[PDB]
Amino acid sequence: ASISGIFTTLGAAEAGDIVIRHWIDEKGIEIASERGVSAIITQDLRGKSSRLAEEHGLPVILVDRIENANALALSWTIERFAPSSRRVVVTGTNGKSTTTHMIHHIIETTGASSYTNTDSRSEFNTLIDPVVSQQIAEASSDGAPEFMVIEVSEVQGWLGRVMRDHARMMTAAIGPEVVVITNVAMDHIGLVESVEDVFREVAGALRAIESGVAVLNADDERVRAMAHVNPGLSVVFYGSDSPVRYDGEGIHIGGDLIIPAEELPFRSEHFIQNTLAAAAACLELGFSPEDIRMGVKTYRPLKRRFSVLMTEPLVIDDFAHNPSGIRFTVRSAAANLRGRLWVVNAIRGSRGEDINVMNAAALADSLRGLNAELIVTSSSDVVDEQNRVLENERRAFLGVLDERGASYIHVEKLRDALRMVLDAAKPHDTILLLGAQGMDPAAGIIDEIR
Repeated sequence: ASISGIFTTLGAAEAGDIVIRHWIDEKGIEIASERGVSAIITQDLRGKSSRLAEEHGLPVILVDRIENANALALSWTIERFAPSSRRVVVTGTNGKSTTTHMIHHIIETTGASSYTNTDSRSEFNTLIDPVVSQQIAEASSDGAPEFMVIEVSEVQGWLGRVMRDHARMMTAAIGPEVVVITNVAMDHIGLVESVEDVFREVAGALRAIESGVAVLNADDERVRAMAHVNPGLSVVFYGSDSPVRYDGEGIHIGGDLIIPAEELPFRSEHFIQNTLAAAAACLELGFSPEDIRMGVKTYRPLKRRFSVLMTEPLVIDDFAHNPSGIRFTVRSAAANLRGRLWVVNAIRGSRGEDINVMNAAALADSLRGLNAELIVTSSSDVVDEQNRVLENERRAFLGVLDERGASYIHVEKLRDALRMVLDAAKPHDTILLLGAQGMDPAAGIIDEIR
């Protein structure tokens, strides 16, 4: 067998490797020939790199769309390195990383081998980079893994130009036996404008395979509607009334109650819903409810997923960046509320006015009827230029809170906002920190303040 001549990114390339890259320039061609790459697959040769590659004797394949090249690179890598592995694809709007990470964990707890592309900062779930197929080759080097758990981004776009049927394309390249759908929610405005745009893209992952099991969410009206998308698939449900379900007693696998409420390591809506999805898929992979019970109790969450940073006052760090996420996180925070709720939310810099208006609206609704104070931050002191809050975005966000009459204060710096909330709060109060990149460095600042 051979473990060389594999598809890699330019940075990870070695002699004989095939670099796949959205675009390449004259400097890229130089680095490539220095490393001895066999060939380069790109969508764009910049300037005079086409003639420089000819001089270096480096073959270059120009493709109409790099996502198609990466999808083919992915199928060939799987057939070449792990064709017998059982694969699971996880897609939806929210909770893909948690569901995928929990399935990977339940399988690894069992003693079985598994590959996963997930991490807290899940950036390698796209067909713009050959990173997943590069990682699959690296994992299969000293033997192929029995299982693969792969998170597939429902919506993707390069140059803001949407890659139609990206989920279908990526799923078909993997060819999983199980496909897990989490939810259909609004996010990535520009790529999608309507909830039907999201529904069509998420449902495409089911059209990607002729046969297998579809693990669908009974608590989402749109995800439940996906049962009649691919009749060749056997459908399994999770959530309410379904075999895998949650209530006061706890998590019920089948007629029995496998995990009682107190045994649960975490209790948030996000954790619980994503755990039922992971459990449902694991039953289809032929795992016992005891293997699942053991996995769940041994589980360690991803960074900023309802992460408890402090006790008295309770400080929770959640990465809610969209409306349904924000609504869910606030409900989970309000559940064990003993005093005032202090919400520090970071405006999504350089993400357009539409997401910021939708989030501002969701924040206002979730907070009405609560003993709560809202501190909105620009985090200008801790963000890079790719996440800078623009004037029009700040005014759009604060406009919604003004129109609605939500009690708020805008604080430009994240460090000023975190100092402000820690002084104002009392031990029985709960501080909920929300956001994406703008709220990422809050855990680190809290350490410097305490």
